[PDB]
Amino acid sequence: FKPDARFAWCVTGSGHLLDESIALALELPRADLFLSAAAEEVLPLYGWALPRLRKHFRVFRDNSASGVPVGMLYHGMYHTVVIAPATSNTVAKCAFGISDTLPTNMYAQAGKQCIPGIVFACDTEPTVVTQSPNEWVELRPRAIELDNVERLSRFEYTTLVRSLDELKAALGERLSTLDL
Amino acid sequence: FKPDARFAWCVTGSGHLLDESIALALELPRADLFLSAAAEEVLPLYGWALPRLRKHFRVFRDNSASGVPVGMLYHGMYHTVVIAPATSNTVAKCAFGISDTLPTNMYAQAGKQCIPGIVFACDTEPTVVTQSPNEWVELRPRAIELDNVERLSRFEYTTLVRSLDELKAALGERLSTLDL
Amino acid sequence: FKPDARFAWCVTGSGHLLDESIALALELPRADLFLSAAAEEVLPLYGWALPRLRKHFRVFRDNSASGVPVGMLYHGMYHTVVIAPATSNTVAKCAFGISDTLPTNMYAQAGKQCIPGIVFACDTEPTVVTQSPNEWVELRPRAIELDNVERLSRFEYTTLVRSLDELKAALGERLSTLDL
Amino acid sequence: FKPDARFAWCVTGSGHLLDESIALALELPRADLFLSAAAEEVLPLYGWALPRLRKHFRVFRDNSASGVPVGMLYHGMYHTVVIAPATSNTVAKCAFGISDTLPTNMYAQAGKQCIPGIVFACDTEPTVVTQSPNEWVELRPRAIELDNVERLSRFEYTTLVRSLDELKAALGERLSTLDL
Amino acid sequence: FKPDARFAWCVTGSGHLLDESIALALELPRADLFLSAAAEEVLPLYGWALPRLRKHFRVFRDNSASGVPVGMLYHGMYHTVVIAPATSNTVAKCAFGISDTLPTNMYAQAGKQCIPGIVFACDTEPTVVTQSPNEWVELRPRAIELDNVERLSRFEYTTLVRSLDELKAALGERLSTLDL
Amino acid sequence: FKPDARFAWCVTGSGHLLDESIALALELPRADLFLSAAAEEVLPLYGWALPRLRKHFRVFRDNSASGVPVGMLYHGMYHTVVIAPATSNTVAKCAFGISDTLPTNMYAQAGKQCIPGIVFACDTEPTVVTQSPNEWVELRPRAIELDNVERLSRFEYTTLVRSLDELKAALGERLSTLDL
Ligand SMILES: Cc1cc2nc3c(=O)[nH]c(=O)nc-3n(C[C@H](O)[C@H](O)[C@H](O)COP(=O)(O)O)c2cc1C
Ligand SMILES: Cc1cc2nc3c(=O)[nH]c(=O)nc-3n(C[C@H](O)[C@H](O)[C@H](O)COP(=O)(O)O)c2cc1C
Ligand SMILES: Cc1cc2nc3c(=O)[nH]c(=O)nc-3n(C[C@H](O)[C@H](O)[C@H](O)COP(=O)(O)O)c2cc1C
Ligand SMILES: Cc1cc2nc3c(=O)[nH]c(=O)nc-3n(C[C@H](O)[C@H](O)[C@H](O)COP(=O)(O)O)c2cc1C
Ligand SMILES: Cc1cc2nc3c(=O)[nH]c(=O)nc-3n(C[C@H](O)[C@H](O)[C@H](O)COP(=O)(O)O)c2cc1C
Ligand SMILES: Cc1cc2nc3c(=O)[nH]c(=O)nc-3n(C[C@H](O)[C@H](O)[C@H](O)COP(=O)(O)O)c2cc1C
Ligand SMILES: Cc1cc2nc3c(=O)[nH]c(=O)nc-3n(C[C@H](O)[C@H](O)[C@H](O)COP(=O)(O)O)c2cc1C
Ligand SMILES: Cc1cc2nc3c(=O)[nH]c(=O)nc-3n(C[C@H](O)[C@H](O)[C@H](O)COP(=O)(O)O)c2cc1C
Ligand SMILES: Cc1cc2nc3c(=O)[nH]c(=O)nc-3n(C[C@H](O)[C@H](O)[C@H](O)COP(=O)(O)O)c2cc1C
Ligand SMILES: Cc1cc2nc3c(=O)[nH]c(=O)nc-3n(C[C@H](O)[C@H](O)[C@H](O)COP(=O)(O)O)c2cc1C
Ligand SMILES: Cc1cc2nc3c(=O)[nH]c(=O)nc-3n(C[C@H](O)[C@H](O)[C@H](O)COP(=O)(O)O)c2cc1C
Ligand SMILES: Cc1cc2nc3c(=O)[nH]c(=O)nc-3n(C[C@H](O)[C@H](O)[C@H](O)COP(=O)(O)O)c2cc1C
Repeated sequence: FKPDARFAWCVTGSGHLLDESIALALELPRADLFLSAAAEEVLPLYGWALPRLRKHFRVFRDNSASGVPVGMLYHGMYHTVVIAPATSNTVAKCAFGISDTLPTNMYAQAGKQCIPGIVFACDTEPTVVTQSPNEWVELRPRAIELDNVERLSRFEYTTLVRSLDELKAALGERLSTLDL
Repeated sequence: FKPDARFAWCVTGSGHLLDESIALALELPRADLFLSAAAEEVLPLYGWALPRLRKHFRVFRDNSASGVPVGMLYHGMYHTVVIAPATSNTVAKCAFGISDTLPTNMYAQAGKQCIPGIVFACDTEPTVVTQSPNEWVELRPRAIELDNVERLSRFEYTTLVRSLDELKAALGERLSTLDL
Repeated sequence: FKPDARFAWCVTGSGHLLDESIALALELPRADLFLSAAAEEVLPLYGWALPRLRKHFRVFRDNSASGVPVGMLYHGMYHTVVIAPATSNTVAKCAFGISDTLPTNMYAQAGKQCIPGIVFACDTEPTVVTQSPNEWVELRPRAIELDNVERLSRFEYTTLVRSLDELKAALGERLSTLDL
Repeated sequence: FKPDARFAWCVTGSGHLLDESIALALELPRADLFLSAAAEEVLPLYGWALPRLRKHFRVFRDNSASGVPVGMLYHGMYHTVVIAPATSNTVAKCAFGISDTLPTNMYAQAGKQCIPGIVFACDTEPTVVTQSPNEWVELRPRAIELDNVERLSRFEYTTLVRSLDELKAALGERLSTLDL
Repeated sequence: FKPDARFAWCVTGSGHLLDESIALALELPRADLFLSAAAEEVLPLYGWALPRLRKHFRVFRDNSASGVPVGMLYHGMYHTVVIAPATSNTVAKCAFGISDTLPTNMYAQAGKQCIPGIVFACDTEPTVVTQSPNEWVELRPRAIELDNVERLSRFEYTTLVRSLDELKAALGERLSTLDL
Repeated sequence: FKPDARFAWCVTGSGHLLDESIALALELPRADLFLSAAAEEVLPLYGWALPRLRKHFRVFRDNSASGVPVGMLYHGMYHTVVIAPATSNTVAKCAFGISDTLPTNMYAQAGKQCIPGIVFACDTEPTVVTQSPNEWVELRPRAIELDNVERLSRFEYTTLVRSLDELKAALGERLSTLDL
């Protein structure tokens, strides 16, 4: 990798722990953001519109079908790919080798080049989504979500994490490895 | 249970997600706190000294060897027992039927009376503990921690949860069941 | 054993059949009582405060972390160890080789010296606890209680009994063996 | 670890080979002692009262329920945890992930942080305890003691040793690794 | 069942826990007694002669070969059949479908009509029978007694209980079911 | 055996725990020493030259190819054979039925006559041998040593012990059996 290589932090269209995920990315020494089309829609709804993101990050939008920004991986510009948060959709696509979004292309190309990937899968446990003070909706991962997490966790050069704490740990191990 | 039955929320000597756990307890309609001896030492270190807790809760300290406050379970005063956060130590004791602290006695007696228990086990995944801005310690659960979580998760009338989100979901299901 | 060796009768913090257990101990030719910390709290609630016990027995309280009174086993002063009643907690500790109370230390040290132990396990069957004339609570042993009884029943030099009648029988066999 | 990191040598309430264990600790370049409550009672009976220990060691007593001194592990102050001698009780607690004493908390926290532990289990073989010149008591480990030693010996980052000689060897290997 | 349906409490010729069994029957809201021929002989020997029983109960003697009083089951007069205490003899007869006494006919006819039966089997554990202050006889259940208890415990609409405590629990569950 | 029968204590050319082994032999009521050729060379190096040994013991040197002193076993002069310490070499020879030294002949002939043998095998665990204050050598038993210990431990009339404590226990049991 180049001496000043960076984290490639991909964001998908997940509202789940989105703010906390960006908060962690903010703590990293050098990271650029790579968005899916859905992320670009979802991020403004949770406090992270593009103009705010660009105060802190270089931000690459998903505006090509071929995933043109992934070409930077060939130039040693990114030492690690992160997907956080990862929608169930993106976990499914990664697990089956589908790459038709910027984050799934970044992940697949990283793997082909033996670049470490860290994937924060957010559908491993039940959760609660509230609308009013005394009304809420419980979400429960389905068999397919759980199976896809298991599938992806077995991938080469991939650390699948299931919580913010574990994401922090994976990032910390990567930083230690890179002597950063 | 009595018409005005409450949550029995037990706290153990865990700094891990302690503040967020108390925050959830604060949201419940009626809950009393039951501390281990270690909790009484640890809680003040993280912003929850007894005088602050007592502004919001009835608080029972672990000051008897026999677990005298557990007698209230026999009077239909508590419809649910929670342990959150639960130290690895308390998960181990619960898993093997040891009850020599107020929280482990509350849990065991609940089970014998078929009162639902919800246990927030905090040692299921790696995590990071920081001391200085650029120095930190990674913790990793051992086989025994993982095995004990598996053991306890199989207990009658017990919902073992592994995250704050899942704890919220379990609490929400309980509230729905009780029509609260 | 010394010519005038005695029964070492350990009491734990169990209200269950406590009065009947002490009644049986009273019938034995020479027995001393060894209490857990919880027993010292529970016994007065059921008619057996320390001053009443001391009219009939030498009574050893659990007031050392190391279980100092157990040293008397090394001097041939006790030919038999009894635990009656035994809490689920003490059955669990005995079953896993934990000895951090006077009764569990007495039991473990007895075993290491091949001194017969008799353990009255009180959580083998459902029971009823009453509060008012027409209101009561049913207790039901959990899998862990049943499993721990099975575990402990297999121990060397150990007779696990599940009723007062069977405790009487075990005591009677011991008396016959000792020609008392 | 810090440049001047030390051995964390835990002592439990075992009279067995206690004097020889302290003798070995005395030979180590830098070691602090961490006592259980039972150790504090037992040590004076065998020639090692606290004032004598403190001529040679920093000594931490077990005077908190939460195991406050273990916090020093997070600061890289101890490169190794030793438990020697280890009572059957402490071996049992370690084997099942119970940590409610200073030594068992030191051991568990070491493991979670991948700090090497060395445990001198003293109940692996029959032994003789004498009272008078021509009278003595044979002790024999029970199945549960032997099983617990086997269990603990399989733990991550743990070297279970069964003799003083093997403890010396383990310490020597650790010193060689640390280039001390 | 009729609105004022009763317990049909059968007594067999067992001296074992007979007084305590009648004591429990006395606590039930509405119960009639149904005796075997042997019960009629044994009951007076233990404090419960027919005239004393009839101060508290309607009492049906076993004075017909066909078990004429069992006809009352067809009229919805009894919501539950109890046998307590049950001799080994009556447990054996029930287990093999033999009905040639009033209690065994009550039990079999209850089963055919899907009326719940509760059977207190008294030969599951060793016990002691005393004659003089320092002389006694130990009884031990044989394989056939243990096997027959296992057999009967599997019967439809049957709760086999092995202690007074468990009998109380079964009765309590029945009362709760019947909203009594 | 003769009324004044003795222990036949064999010594091999082991420096390991040699001084402590002789110390135990000194405590026995009546024991004679039987040396291998290697023992006669090694003993003076560790404080036990023949003239010192002969102040306390009758000492038989290995100065015949046929093991002439073993003839005393035929005359009921020795009730027990001990080998302590036993070199790996002597454990190997005993395990395979080789008897071409005084100790291995004493052991084999004892076995053929059903005379109890106690063998202190010293190669069951790693150990440390020091030369200078800060330099030492670790020894580790090989598979063949461990296998041979297992083999010999299965021999008729043989108690294989792996520590000084266990040797003391075996000797104590023998003394108790012989009412000495
Ligand atoms: C269309 C939509 C889909 C969502 N899907 C998920 C999901 O798959 N998993 C999840 O944990 N939360 C999901 N959420 C919840 C958001 O991530 C987040 O919690 C936020 O509070 C949304 O609030 P709201 O759905 O009530 O409008 C979803 C929200 C929306 C609007
Ligand atoms: C406000 C909002 C919040 C959402 N949150 C989630 C979520 O937390 N997890 C999830 O799997 N999908 C969530 N979705 C649905 C995804 O955006 C949707 O599946 C999309 O196709 C994901 O595409 P992507 O994986 O390429 O980013 C959300 C949708 C909306 C509109
Ligand atoms: C003695 C001690 C034990 C701890 N044990 C754990 C643990 O088992 N699991 C965990 O997630 N955090 C553990 N922590 C971390 C605290 O829960 C919490 O994260 C806090 O930040 C402690 O900061 P500090 O250890 O650096 O002093 C422990 C902290 C201390 C002092
Ligand atoms: C400041 C501090 C923080 C701690 N945090 C944790 C923790 O997050 N998880 C854990 O298993 N133990 C933690 N410990 C250790 C426990 O307090 C210790 O094991 C204690 O025996 C637990 O007892 P309890 O389960 O009855 O509450 C901590 C200790 C201290 C002093
Ligand atoms: C805190 C507490 C725990 C008890 N635990 C048990 C138990 O595990 N098993 C049991 O048979 N009885 C148990 N009991 C019941 C007492 O042993 C005894 O039956 C007595 O009647 C207690 O009355 P009470 O609980 O209504 O106050 C418990 C009672 C209390 C107060
Ligand atoms: C009034 C009272 C009665 C209790 N009765 C029982 C009981 O019958 N059985 C039981 O397992 N625990 C019972 N407990 C709970 C035990 O006292 C508790 O588990 C304690 O930790 C036991 O410690 P020990 O085994 O060392 O004596 C009771 C507690 C109280 C306050
Ligand atoms: C209460 C007590 C418990 C003991 N437990 C053990 C033990 O579990 N294992 C052991 O090898 N020695 C044990 N010992 C023996 C001491 O560790 C030590 O050998 C010392 O000589 C004790 O002498 P004494 O028991 O005759 O008073 C115990 C001694 C006492 C007093
Ligand atoms: C004088 C004395 C010596 C003891 N020696 C031993 C011993 O050698 N081994 C052992 O397992 N227990 C021994 N015990 C019993 C332990 O001290 C007891 O089990 C205690 O609960 C251990 O607690 P700990 O493991 O936290 O230190 C001894 C007790 C006394 C009073
Ligand atoms: C003929 C006879 C048979 C008995 N059978 C039993 C029995 O099978 N099981 C039992 O627990 N007790 C049995 N007992 C004991 C009585 O139920 C009861 O305990 C009473 O104390 C009888 O005293 P006794 O036999 O010494 O005369 C029997 C007693 C007698 C006389
Ligand atoms: C005084 C006395 C007490 C008895 N106690 C018992 C007993 O406790 N258990 C038992 O199985 N048989 C006992 N028997 C024997 C039974 O009465 C005998 O087996 C009889 O045939 C039982 O008939 P039944 O089951 O129809 O009532 C006792 C007999 C007598 C005379
Ligand atoms: C030739 C020789 C062989 C030895 N073999 C062993 C052995 O097989 N096992 C052992 O525990 N010690 C062995 N030792 C060590 C001695 O038994 C003893 O520990 C003593 O301290 C020897 O010191 P030194 O070897 O440094 O000269 C041996 C020593 C020597 C000189
Ligand atoms: C000073 C010295 C110490 C020795 N210590 C040991 C020892 O501790 N264990 C061992 O297996 N061999 C040891 N040996 C090697 C044995 O003496 C050697 O294998 C010899 O052949 C043993 O013969 P033996 O079994 O008939 O006595 C030592 C040798 C020397 C010179």
